Amino acid sequence: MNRAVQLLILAYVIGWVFVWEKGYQETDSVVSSVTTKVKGVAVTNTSKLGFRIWDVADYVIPAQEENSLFVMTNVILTMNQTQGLCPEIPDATTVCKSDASCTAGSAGTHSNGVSTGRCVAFNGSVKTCEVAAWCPVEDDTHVPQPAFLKAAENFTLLVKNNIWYPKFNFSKRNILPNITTTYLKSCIYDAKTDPFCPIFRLGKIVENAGHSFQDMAVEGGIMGIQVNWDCNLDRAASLCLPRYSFRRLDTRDVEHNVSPGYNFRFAKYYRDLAGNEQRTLIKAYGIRFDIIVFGKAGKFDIIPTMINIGSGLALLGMATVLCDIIVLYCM
Amino acid sequence: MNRAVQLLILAYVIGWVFVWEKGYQETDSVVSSVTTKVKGVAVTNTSKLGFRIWDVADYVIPAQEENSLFVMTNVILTMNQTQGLCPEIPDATTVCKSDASCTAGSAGTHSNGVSTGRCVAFNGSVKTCEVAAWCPVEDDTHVPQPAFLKAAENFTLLVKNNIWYPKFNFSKRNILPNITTTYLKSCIYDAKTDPFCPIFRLGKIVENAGHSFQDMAVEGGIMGIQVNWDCNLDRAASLCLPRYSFRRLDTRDVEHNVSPGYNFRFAKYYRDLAGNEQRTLIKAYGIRFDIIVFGKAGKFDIIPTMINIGSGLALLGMATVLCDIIVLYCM
Amino acid sequence: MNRAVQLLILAYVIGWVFVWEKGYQETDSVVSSVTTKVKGVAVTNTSKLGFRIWDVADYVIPAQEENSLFVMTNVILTMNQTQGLCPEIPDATTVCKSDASCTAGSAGTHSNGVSTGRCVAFNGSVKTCEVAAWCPVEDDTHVPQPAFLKAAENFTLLVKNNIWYPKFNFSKRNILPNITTTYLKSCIYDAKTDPFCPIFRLGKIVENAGHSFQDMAVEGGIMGIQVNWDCNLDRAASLCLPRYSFRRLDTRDVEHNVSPGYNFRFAKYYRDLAGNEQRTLIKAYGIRFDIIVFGKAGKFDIIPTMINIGSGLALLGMATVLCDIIVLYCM
Ligand SMILES: *[C@@H]1O[C@H](CO)[C@@H](O[C@@H]2O[C@H](CO)[C@@H](O[C@@H]3O[C@H](CO)[C@@H](O)[C@H](O)[C@@H]3O)[C@H](O)[C@H]2NC(C)=O)[C@H](O)[C@H]1NC(C)=O
Ligand SMILES: *[C@@H]1O[C@H](CO)[C@@H](O[C@@H]2O[C@H](CO)[C@@H](O[C@@H]3O[C@H](CO)[C@@H](O)[C@H](O)[C@@H]3O)[C@H](O)[C@H]2NC(C)=O)[C@H](O)[C@H]1NC(C)=O
Ligand SMILES: *[C@@H]1O[C@H](CO)[C@@H](O[C@@H]2O[C@H](CO)[C@@H](O[C@@H]3O[C@H](CO)[C@@H](O)[C@H](O)[C@@H]3O)[C@H](O)[C@H]2NC(C)=O)[C@H](O)[C@H]1NC(C)=O
Ligand SMILES: Nc1ncnc2c1ncn2[C@@H]1O[C@H](COP(=O)(O)OP(=O)(O)OP(=O)(O)O)[C@@H](O)[C@H]1O
Ligand SMILES: Nc1ncnc2c1ncn2[C@@H]1O[C@H](COP(=O)(O)OP(=O)(O)OP(=O)(O)O)[C@@H](O)[C@H]1O
Ligand SMILES: Nc1ncnc2c1ncn2[C@@H]1O[C@H](COP(=O)(O)OP(=O)(O)OP(=O)(O)O)[C@@H](O)[C@H]1O
Ligand SMILES: *[C@@H]1O[C@H](CO)[C@@H](O[C@@H]2O[C@H](CO)[C@@H](O)[C@H](O)[C@H]2NC(C)=O)[C@H](O)[C@H]1NC(C)=O
Ligand SMILES: *[C@@H]1O[C@H](CO)[C@@H](O[C@@H]2O[C@H](CO)[C@@H](O)[C@H](O)[C@H]2NC(C)=O)[C@H](O)[C@H]1NC(C)=O
Ligand SMILES: *[C@@H]1O[C@H](CO)[C@@H](O[C@@H]2O[C@H](CO)[C@@H](O)[C@H](O)[C@H]2NC(C)=O)[C@H](O)[C@H]1NC(C)=O
Ligand SMILES: *[C@@H]1O[C@H](CO)[C@@H](O[C@@H]2O[C@H](CO)[C@@H](O)[C@H](O)[C@H]2NC(C)=O)[C@H](O)[C@H]1NC(C)=O
Ligand SMILES: *[C@@H]1O[C@H](CO)[C@@H](O[C@@H]2O[C@H](CO)[C@@H](O)[C@H](O)[C@H]2NC(C)=O)[C@H](O)[C@H]1NC(C)=O
Ligand SMILES: *[C@@H]1O[C@H](CO)[C@@H](O[C@@H]2O[C@H](CO)[C@@H](O)[C@H](O)[C@H]2NC(C)=O)[C@H](O)[C@H]1NC(C)=O
Ligand SMILES: *[C@@H]1O[C@H](CO)[C@@H](O)[C@H](O)[C@H]1NC(C)=O
Ligand SMILES: *[C@@H]1O[C@H](CO)[C@@H](O)[C@H](O)[C@H]1NC(C)=O
Ligand SMILES: *[C@@H]1O[C@H](CO)[C@@H](O)[C@H](O)[C@H]1NC(C)=O
Ligand SMILES: *[C@@H]1O[C@H](CO)[C@@H](O)[C@H](O)[C@H]1NC(C)=O
Ligand SMILES: *[C@@H]1O[C@H](CO)[C@@H](O)[C@H](O)[C@H]1NC(C)=O
Ligand SMILES: *[C@@H]1O[C@H](CO)[C@@H](O)[C@H](O)[C@H]1NC(C)=O
Ligand SMILES: *[C@@H]1O[C@H](CO)[C@@H](O)[C@H](O)[C@H]1NC(C)=O
Ligand SMILES: *[C@@H]1O[C@H](CO)[C@@H](O)[C@H](O)[C@H]1NC(C)=O
Ligand SMILES: *[C@@H]1O[C@H](CO)[C@@H](O)[C@H](O)[C@H]1NC(C)=O
Ligand SMILES: [Mg+2]
Ligand SMILES: [Mg+2]
Ligand SMILES: [Mg+2]
Repeated sequence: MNRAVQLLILAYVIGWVFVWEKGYQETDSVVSSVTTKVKGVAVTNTSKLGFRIWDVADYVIPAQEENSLFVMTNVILTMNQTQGLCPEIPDATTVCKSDASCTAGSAGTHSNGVSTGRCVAFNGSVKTCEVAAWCPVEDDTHVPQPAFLKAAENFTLLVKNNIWYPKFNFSKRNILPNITTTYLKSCIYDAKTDPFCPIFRLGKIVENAGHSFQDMAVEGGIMGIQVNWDCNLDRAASLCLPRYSFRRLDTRDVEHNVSPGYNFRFAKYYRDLAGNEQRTLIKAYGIRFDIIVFGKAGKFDIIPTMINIGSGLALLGMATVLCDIIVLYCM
Repeated sequence: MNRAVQLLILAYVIGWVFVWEKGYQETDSVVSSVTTKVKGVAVTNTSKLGFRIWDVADYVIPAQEENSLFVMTNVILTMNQTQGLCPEIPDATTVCKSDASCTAGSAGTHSNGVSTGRCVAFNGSVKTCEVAAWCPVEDDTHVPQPAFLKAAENFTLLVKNNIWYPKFNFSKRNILPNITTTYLKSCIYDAKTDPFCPIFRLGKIVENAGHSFQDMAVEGGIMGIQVNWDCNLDRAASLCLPRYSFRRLDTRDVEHNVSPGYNFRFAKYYRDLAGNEQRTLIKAYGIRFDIIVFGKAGKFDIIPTMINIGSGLALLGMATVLCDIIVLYCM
Repeated sequence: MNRAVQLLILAYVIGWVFVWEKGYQETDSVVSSVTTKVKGVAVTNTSKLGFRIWDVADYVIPAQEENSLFVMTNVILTMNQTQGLCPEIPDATTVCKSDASCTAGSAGTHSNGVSTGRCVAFNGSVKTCEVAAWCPVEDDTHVPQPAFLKAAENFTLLVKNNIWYPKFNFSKRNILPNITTTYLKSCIYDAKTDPFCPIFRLGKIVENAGHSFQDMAVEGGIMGIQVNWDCNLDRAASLCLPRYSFRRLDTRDVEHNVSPGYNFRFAKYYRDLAGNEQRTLIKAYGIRFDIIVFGKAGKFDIIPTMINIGSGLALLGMATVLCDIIVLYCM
């Protein structure tokens, strides 16, 4: 029976290690560079803003990032803001009846300005505390619904991924060598029809993750594009191909709805004829697209092979002899 | 005694491996997304700049980043810069007595413009070489002390961290489900009183790292916020909690004081009525806050358990039999 | 012979493990922070743009990044763009003979505006479809050659790298303590003469990677600066030194030339006296410099040493006894 036992061990070393686990290969991780470009135009003709055009230079903030990009889907605008004194937005906290309620220097965390201790009139019927800030102050109580830039559902995104394995002298990109300019000009990614077109539609990205673009566009969120490289360098180089998957990354609270979506504030600065600073305040809601790249390569190397061989041999002998010892003890 | 030896080995496999090392669990790394928001307003009434307001759109450059943010604490401003010809800032190098000293095209690395080979008068008493640049040139010899935006010590920062373990289908955020909006509106992190409030005060961040905010605010630096997730997925999901620690990341030289702090330059561009380009040059000193997230999860899996079991068995037999061989040789 | 065999095993444990592999050391990975600064000025006197000055605030977009930076080398400018109606750039697709060819709402992915269904005259001889966009539309058919900002070859880049090993309480930077301000003011990196000056010239960076800066500057690309830390903490702290290498990261297609270089679009916004929005559209070509830091440290620890010792002992006995068993079977 010893011979039988030793054989099973031989099976383990040959089938599970060298074949199943490819113990004959050396492994390495990937170094990746990602660049993105978005195309699409949105047109709005609201009464307050008039006729507006939104192109790539308008809704992508900033122009370029690393492994990420942000696309604006909803917006609140405050134009003609100047440094001075103004009343606050009326609420349960800022409403005052006299100067006694207001305290000078009450610069809280949520106050967009520094209170001057004076109770001034926001309009004819309400009176609020006066602050020193950019005036008039922003009113963000009514987020637009549906999204202001809901046409972003039909925008397209090109992902250019350059991967490099420093150990094996192997580099390539996700734009395959058999892709032409004519094909790249009019291709949209699909898992079945165009699995290697590197151009994705944003609405399709959100839908493939199991969500709805129009629901997510009102307040924003985080979407994760996962690129996977599983290349065996013993094969041809044309068989090292990427795989794409999508997942929503921001966790949503439905019991309390604490801190939903994703937004930030930025401004565009101007000057008048007199030289005074002026600005437009922009509260931007939108979706951030993170590109996550995983990849490992394998190439045949003699060292790992030999190491495993020795281990298997040792293992076999030890086991067989262990079995022999146990058999005599049982006898 | 063989029985005794085999027993000790049994102890090793049961106590150190399965229990202490949790060999019965499969492990995975974390995928994290970090978003930040800063609140706070600073007011200055200097003579040169007049009355100014600094809000989040003014001192955070750029509006949003990935795993990082920059807050301005000190500033030098050069307003009304136009492209043309101007003298350099007087020093030991730019001061000239005649056009012979100046050489045309002497565009060095530290020259903010290209020298035209002419010696012009900086003012009535000093004469410096003429350059072609944005004029007038910046004078950064006197860094303001104390910091211009020293009120940034009292600003607050919200950190939103979304973590995902791809292997186990587990995702959550650092804003716990038992945190409400009322609590989040007025909470400040403290290791003892509020260990899970995700809002930190910048001065407290710098102080908890063993430093002083006012000293660091004059020239800037790098501060590292470390988030640690140590979650055992066999337990309840509410026990996967983050831990926060802080450390200053920029190494300071005190023997020579070579390249201290952290600063960069950026500009705001304007136009006049005639269409000529005009700009304000801004040299910004401040602190960069890097968010570093570490996390590993563990969940029970049968494979690792069995593997360890086999190893322990093998080990035991081999050892016991090794001891038996050694005993006979000693005899 | 048993004694001989056991001896060879002793050699393995002593020479390959403890000495060659340093099994007596505990290992750790690095946490790195990278900051960059670029110096250099370019002057152009083209007929369309007039006299222009390009300083660090003009060609670095954005002002600061994380582990990366972008330097502009070529540019196409479209000034005085306003929202309205204008014809498209003539080509094989936009040229129309009547309003029947144009379809209203034909907002494609490659259309910079939304077609209004009208065929208007681009100039006296050609007629193209009308779109609603920022007008006039950009004409990017003729990329300037040689590069507009080809003087960027002589710009210099300072890399400040702060590394930290959390396990061993060891931190330092790539600006060595024996580097002075006088040396840092006028040093350029060279592998033989100045191997530790942290200031690199961009043209030299591209040349050391095996390429030409002027060829790469017309359309741009990605360049990778690799920093390597190989520190043995048992030695003196002054011997933990960085090593620099360079590699081009963007893969180029020469058979089809699909998606070459690297570029993006951004705008500068202005207002007129009447309050209408106006902008300058900028298509920027340039090189992105990615800083990649690898580092592992080793310090003596008793645990790893003991573990290896035990393994070696076990190994020796098992092997020697395995050989003894095999010998009797052969007999
Ligand atoms: C360029 O080379 C790539 C190879 O990386 C070609 O990809 C191939 O694309 C076709 C069409 O999408 C795939 O066929 C598919 O087969 C599945 C069944 O396996 C079927 O369900 C689909 O409907 C489709 O017929 C093919 O699998 C894929 N090759 C792979 C994945 O290795 C691509 O077509 C080439 N393009 C050109 C223009 O030559
Ligand atoms: C929401 O759930 C968290 C659980 O993750 C609650 O955290 C708990 O907070 C309290 C109060 O800060 C901690 O009590 C502390 O105990 C230490 C001694 O261990 C003491 O020195 C402190 O002064 C304080 O009393 C408690 O340990 C902590 N739970 C943990 C760490 O598991 C939080 O209170 C909950 N919030 C609400 C509003 O229910
Ligand atoms: C500051 O300390 C560093 C040590 O990290 C000094 O680096 C040393 O620089 C010199 C000059 O570049 C190197 O000498 C070189 O030797 C090779 C042969 O090994 C030769 O081919 C070169 O032409 C050059 O002579 C030296 O190896 C290097 N030390 C190392 C690498 O450990 C640096 O010089 C110090 N600076 C000052 C101002 O003291
Ligand atoms: N840096 C900060 N300091 C203190 N509170 C903050 C900070 N950032 C956000 N908050 C508060 O946390 C809550 C949820 O944050 P969130 O930004 O998602 O909501 P929000 O309505 O967009 O916040 P806000 O409009 O006040 O900027 C808000 O009530 C907000 O006031
Ligand atoms: N890209 C660069 N090329 C050459 N020298 C540089 C570069 N960046 C910085 N330096 C020099 O390195 C030294 C230290 O850098 P650091 O930026 O910290 O000081 P600094 O006074 O803020 O620099 P500067 O004001 O000239 O921009 C300075 O003397 C600076 O001139
Ligand atoms: N987001 C996108 N959606 C669709 N097509 C795209 C997108 N980004 C780029 N492309 C197309 O891919 C091709 C190669 O991209 P690339 O940007 O390198 O060339 P380009 O001439 O600079 O592109 P363009 O000038 O149209 O912005 C171009 O024909 C471009 O139109
Ligand atoms: C995105 O594009 C699709 C297709 O171009 C739009 O879907 C069509 O929209 C038109 C009106 O523009 C409707 O008449 C059609 O019934 C829609 N469906 C189809 C199948 O054609 C879609 O509305 C666009 N999304 C936007 C603009 O947000
Ligand atoms: C890693 O791969 C690159 C790409 O093949 C090699 O670059 C070649 O380098 C030689 C000598 O420097 C040149 O003659 C070739 O023209 C280069 N090829 C290309 C495509 O540019 C590089 O040498 C490889 N590295 C090593 C260590 O062999
Ligand atoms: C940050 O805020 C604290 C508390 O609001 C300030 O500390 C107080 O400042 C006032 C003046 O504004 C003094 O009268 C008090 O004596 C200070 N201490 C206390 C305990 O109240 C602090 O000055 C602020 N830091 C700034 C503005 O840089
Ligand atoms: C990973 O976890 C998510 C979250 O639980 C799973 O998403 C569910 O998917 C099913 C089918 O697609 C839906 O019916 C549920 O509504 C989803 N849940 C939520 C909360 O959105 C996802 O299926 C899991 N992945 C796998 C492979 O099981
Ligand atoms: C980068 O700088 C070098 C040296 O400063 C320039 O090379 C010289 O340029 C001058 C003209 O400015 C020529 O007369 C010399 O013959 C060039 N060579 C040498 C060795 O001096 C180089 O032209 C610059 N590159 C630019 C401006 O793109
Ligand atoms: C890690 O290293 C730092 C730097 O040496 C240590 O910081 C010292 O901390 C003590 C007590 O907090 C201070 O008295 C020293 O002045 C600090 N040194 C410096 C240079 O700032 C830190 O304590 C170390 N960490 C541990 C756990 O020992
Ligand atoms: C925008 O809407 C107004 C109101 O109907 C209309 O008068 C105007 O012509 C529209 N804009 C354009 C560019 O047609
Ligand atoms: C003043 O403003 C508040 C808040 O928007 C509003 O409720 C109130 O009706 C306004 N009063 C008048 C007279 O417009
Ligand atoms: C800047 O200077 C020009 C003249 O050089 C002047 O016309 C303009 O008003 C100035 N701008 C400001 C903001 O003072
Ligand atoms: C700023 O200081 C000046 C000088 O004291 C003062 O006249 C002015 O009123 C101050 N600004 C404001 C908004 O009060
Ligand atoms: C000219 O400027 C230099 C440098 O700031 C200064 O030292 C000198 O006193 C100035 N001369 C006059 C007359 O203002
Ligand atoms: C841009 O054109 C408008 C008229 O369309 C003109 O008033 C303005 O002066 C121009 N701007 C520049 C910078 O030439
Ligand atoms: C730019 O070139 C023109 C044309 O030769 C010249 O008149 C002008 O003086 C040049 N610019 C400068 C600043 O000299
Ligand atoms: C009109 O523009 C097209 C495209 O640039 C050009 O080919 C053509 O010669 C132009 N016609 C006239 C009359 O300028
Ligand atoms: C903003 O308001 C000022 C007066 O406060 C006015 O002079 C200016 O024209 C306004 N700007 C716009 C764009 O309406
Ligand atoms: Mg709000
Ligand atoms: Mg300086
Ligand atoms: Mg084009």
